[PDB]
Amino acid sequence: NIVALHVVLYQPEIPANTGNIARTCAATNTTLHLIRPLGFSTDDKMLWEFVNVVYHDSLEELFEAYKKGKFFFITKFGQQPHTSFDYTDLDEDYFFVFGRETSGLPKDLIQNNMDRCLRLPMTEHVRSLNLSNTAAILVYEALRQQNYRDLK
Amino acid sequence: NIVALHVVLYQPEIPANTGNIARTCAATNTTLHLIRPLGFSTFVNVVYHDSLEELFEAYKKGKFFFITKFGQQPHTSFDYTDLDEDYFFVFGRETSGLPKDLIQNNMDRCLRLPMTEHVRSLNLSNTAAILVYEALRQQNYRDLK
Ligand SMILES: Nc1ncnc2c1ncn2[C@@H]1O[C@H](CSCC[C@H](N)C(=O)O)[C@@H](O)[C@H]1O
Ligand SMILES: Nc1ncnc2c1ncn2[C@@H]1O[C@H](CSCC[C@H](N)C(=O)O)[C@@H](O)[C@H]1O
Repeated sequence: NIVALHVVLYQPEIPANTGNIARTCAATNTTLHLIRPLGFSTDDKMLWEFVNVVYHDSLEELFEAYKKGKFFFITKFGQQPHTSFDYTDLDEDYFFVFGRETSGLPKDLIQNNMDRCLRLPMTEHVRSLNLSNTAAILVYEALRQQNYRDLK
Repeated sequence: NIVALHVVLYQPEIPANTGNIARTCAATNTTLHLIRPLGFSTFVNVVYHDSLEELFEAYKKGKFFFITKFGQQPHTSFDYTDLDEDYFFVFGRETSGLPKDLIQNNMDRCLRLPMTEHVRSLNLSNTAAILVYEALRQQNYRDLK
């Protein structure tokens, strides 16, 4: 990857989602960060040697380890779509941070960072999209902006 | 008033994939077409068909795109904003893809998601979400919030 992209899963609950996201990360040279506690064990079958997976014990651990990272929070509280920012700077570590399948991201985090919160536009017919689908959309939007460098 | 978008699943195998795709379709006002036989027993506009040929003859005017690793152009290389057109994104089965004859006779409409050499393919539901939201992006998400 020339642009450094990261996907962060806060306390993921369903291993099929994390496995599918790891597949998307391996397909795009994106680093996958898993914030413990997980809803599954790492020997779960539904859940890798070509994907960069990092485990963290807290969001704070991750924020302090990338003091220079550019963080975006994917949440329905966002007031702007995922396509409204540029993800092409070659000197930035970009993070897309996703909440738990049932409960989302910590409310305080969203409230303090509304200007970096991204919403996927949807009808009113559905509460949210599947976590792995949302992550795939975000990653391929950033790759689109880079005209899919180093991919084929 | 709105772009008519359609997602077609050819003989889908895994219910969880079809369920997530139907959720994405309900989220975006996209019509979901399922081509039987399904691998499973059965706000989303879902239409069942007994064959792809039934679908092609029922939309003689439709604009059909086939989503396959054999495509030599990315999904973003076509415009999906014409308000007079029915756009179809057609996806293969999770194990074996689309009928080979279909791909060979339609390579000019065949779309591939760029990936690394590390992975054989993306999850089916993830691929369909990427295609739908690409079309929506091109429209600046008119009708949505
Ligand atoms: N339409 C959307 N806009 C922004 N983020 C979304 C989204 N759909 C799903 N997500 C992401 O997927 C994660 C899990 S879905 C969580 C939704 C849950 N029903 C709730 O009400 O809390 C969310 O935390 C967010 O990161
Ligand atoms: N990287 C990619 N580019 C284009 N289409 C893809 C894709 N990844 C998955 N798909 C779509 O998702 C469907 C299921 S993937 C199934 C293909 C299977 N691995 C095989 O050997 O045939 C495919 O038929 C295709 O429609």
